[PDB]
Amino acid sequence: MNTPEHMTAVVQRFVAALNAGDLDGIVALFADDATVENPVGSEPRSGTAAIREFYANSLKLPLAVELTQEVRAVANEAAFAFIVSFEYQGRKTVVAPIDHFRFNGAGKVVSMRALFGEKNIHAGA
Amino acid sequence: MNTPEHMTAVVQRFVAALNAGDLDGIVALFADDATVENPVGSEPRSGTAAIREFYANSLKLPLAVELTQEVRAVANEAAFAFIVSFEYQGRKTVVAPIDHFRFNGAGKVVSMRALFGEKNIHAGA
Ligand SMILES: C[C@]12CCC(=O)C[C@@H]1CC[C@@H]1[C@@H]2CC[C@]2(C)C(=O)CC[C@@H]12
Ligand SMILES: C[C@]12CCC(=O)C[C@@H]1CC[C@@H]1[C@@H]2CC[C@]2(C)C(=O)CC[C@@H]12
Repeated sequence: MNTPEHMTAVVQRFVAALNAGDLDGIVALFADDATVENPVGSEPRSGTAAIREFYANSLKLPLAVELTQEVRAVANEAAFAFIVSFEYQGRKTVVAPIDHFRFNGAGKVVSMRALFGEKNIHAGA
Repeated sequence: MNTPEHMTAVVQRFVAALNAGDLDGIVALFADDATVENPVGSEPRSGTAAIREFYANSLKLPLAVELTQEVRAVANEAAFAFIVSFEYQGRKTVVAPIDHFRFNGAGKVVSMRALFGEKNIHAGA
């Protein structure tokens, strides 16, 4: 039974896993046949193997992930605003996406879509 | 093609029209066969008539709407975080949803979903 409380807690665990670089933890929130579309408009990754690979590469560089507003959750779906910060070669970048999660009856994430464009990628600091 | 500037402009136009109670201004942004699902999980409403009725009913109370973060836009889709404030049943209320728009080739919104739950509805008694 997908309660808003459960979906919201999952978003929190997702953000926490990214910050800790806990790959297994992240993957554990997704269903076996879950799909990840990053960014929106690209071919979705499908399956545990593909999802694990995506997050492995996405975590090569240490990330500071933070929820910037309250989580929106209703009818087996949740959306959240946040930022992802990292640095390379003394250059700071802050990406500000809006993620959309769809959950199944078992409470696992069956679909994730990260919506953000170049204007949401802020270089400099 | 849907440029990030166009999708962002439409979102801004949407928020402005709501603030001004400009019913025609709002409906003009939608395709004649567009769908509105507000809130997410409810029965989708489609077609100009249904969409106009939804907004007319919504506008029966003065609405104070404002974007709270940068608009996210990429691949014919946009998502934004905002607040809708109004006084109802003797209580100042602030609703904080995250909306998602899908655009067609003519730059019209063909699908919109407003994701917000009871925990995103803040009534001040
Ligand atoms: C691709 C991007 C955003 C673009 C970029 O420069 C790299 C960064 C890596 C981490 C990604 C993020 C998009 C949102 C993702 C997909 C999450 O929600 C968790 C990992 C996040
Ligand atoms: C239904 C609700 C939220 C709940 C309520 O009591 C009234 C208010 C009316 C305006 C609606 C808003 C939900 C989000 C909507 C649908 C928008 O994105 C523009 C009009 C907005």
